[PDB]
Amino acid sequence: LQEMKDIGVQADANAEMRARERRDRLHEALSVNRSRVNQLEKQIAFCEA
Repeated sequence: LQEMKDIGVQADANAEMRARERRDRLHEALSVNRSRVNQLEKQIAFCEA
């Protein structure tokens, strides 16, 4: 219990599932946005070349 107080995280079950869901969809959205950026950058390099 002292360890719990030390870590000091509420870690509610609802909170945990919700948190993992949001952060995971954030991860994938990040990846997609970066992929889009990469594609546009490649097209632009193509135009220059």
